[PDB]
Amino acid sequence: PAVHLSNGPGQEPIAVMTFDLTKITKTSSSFEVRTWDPEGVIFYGDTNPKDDWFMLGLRDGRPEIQLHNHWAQLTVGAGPRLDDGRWHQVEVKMEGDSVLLEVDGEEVLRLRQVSGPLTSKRHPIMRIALGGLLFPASNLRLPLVPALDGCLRRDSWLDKQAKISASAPTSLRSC
Amino acid sequence: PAVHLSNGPGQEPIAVMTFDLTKITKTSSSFEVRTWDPEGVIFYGDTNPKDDWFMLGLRDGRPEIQLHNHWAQLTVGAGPRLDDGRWHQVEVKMEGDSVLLEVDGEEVLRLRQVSGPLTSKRHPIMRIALGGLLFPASNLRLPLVPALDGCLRRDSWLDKQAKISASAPTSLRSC
Ligand SMILES: C[C@]12CC[C@@H]3c4ccc(O)cc4CC[C@H]3[C@@H]1CC[C@@H]2O
Ligand SMILES: C[C@]12CC[C@@H]3c4ccc(O)cc4CC[C@H]3[C@@H]1CC[C@@H]2O
Ligand SMILES: [Ca+2]
Ligand SMILES: [Ca+2]
Repeated sequence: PAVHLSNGPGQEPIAVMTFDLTKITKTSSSFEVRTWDPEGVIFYGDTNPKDDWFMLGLRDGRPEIQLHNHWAQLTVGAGPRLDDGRWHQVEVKMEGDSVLLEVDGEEVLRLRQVSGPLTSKRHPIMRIALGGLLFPASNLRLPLVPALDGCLRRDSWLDKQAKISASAPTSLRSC
Repeated sequence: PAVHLSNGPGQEPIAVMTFDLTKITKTSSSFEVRTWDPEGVIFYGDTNPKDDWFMLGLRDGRPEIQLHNHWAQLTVGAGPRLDDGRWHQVEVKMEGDSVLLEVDGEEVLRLRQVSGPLTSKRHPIMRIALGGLLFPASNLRLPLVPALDGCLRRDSWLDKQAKISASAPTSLRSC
């Protein structure tokens, strides 16, 4: 079962989850995505939308990560185009001080020395938003148009042990 | 004709070129590299080894860029392993405010918003060192052992119009 990553004209995420970082052990997430859209947000995460935030999206068909925290601030593209209408496996892992991006079983990007441990963030509540940002797109380091006309399936985010809340799936729309 | 990227035990580059940035028009370089070595420096560049420097190397077989300037400071891995004993084409381009890395005809990395124009650097003299750094390896954001047991060929760096000086090829060693 797959869900649409955008619902209608709005830019809002289709879903938000929140996690207690004092209870994280697994610091990775995995999902499959399918789209013909070259630009948009796949997911956004933060502990503070002003001071500690992360965005995985597509620009010109390829993955783009933007992140802004006390240790690093960056806008980076990598990997193959994904806007070919095929399902693609994506894994985004925090390992040590690094963020790893794997696409279709291949590591395509490693941002080294970019974060302290999730355990120790100043604010111990992490949000993950699917298909949109939790601030205006103009707040990005490099704006894009967030709407991603795509589908998401087989998605797991950190683990249930850490999860405090998840948005109502009443609004989710099947693909 | 190919040359070795390391000569004996020392860490020093095998060659240094310097350029007048007031005369650059082409801001890209291209070469082929072949190695079985998973770690080392391919080339280093700077306008100031303290304040504005760039390194392309291999770590765990894959490209790594480190760069430190007024606008960005980063350590990033991307692309496939290159330590498979095959010749690989590499192109490193500055385009707008971005650095592009292309391997075997595929863009594998785009560092966006990382530099002002080469035209306008505070110091208008750029050095490019092949096979080594122009400071101690401990000065890197993330140290590696610089010696790269590999070969380089078909290399062009910016253009001759901009070049002020090039090291004596008396020390270069053929592969
Ligand atoms: C933990 C994840 C990778 C690392 C991400 C990160 C990494 C650094 C940072 O300062 C904030 C965030 C928030 C979102 C995190 C992501 C949410 C899911 C993904 O697996
Ligand atoms: C111009 C090159 C790409 C951009 C590199 C860069 C990029 C940003 C910066 O602040 C310094 C340097 C120095 C070395 C430059 C490289 C030397 C050859 C390569 O093509
Ligand atoms: Ca879009
Ligand atoms: Ca080596």
